[PDB]
Amino acid sequence: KLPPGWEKRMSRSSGRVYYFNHITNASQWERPS
Repeated sequence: KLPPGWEKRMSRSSGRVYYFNHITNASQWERPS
C-alpha cells in the first residue's frame, strides 16, 4: 500500500516504473514511504 496521493506509473520514454503524487504533483523514481 502506497501512502495517500501516490500512484505507480510507467514511463512512456524508458518503460521504467515511477511514482507520482497527485496531491503535491511530486514525481520520483523510488517507491515512497
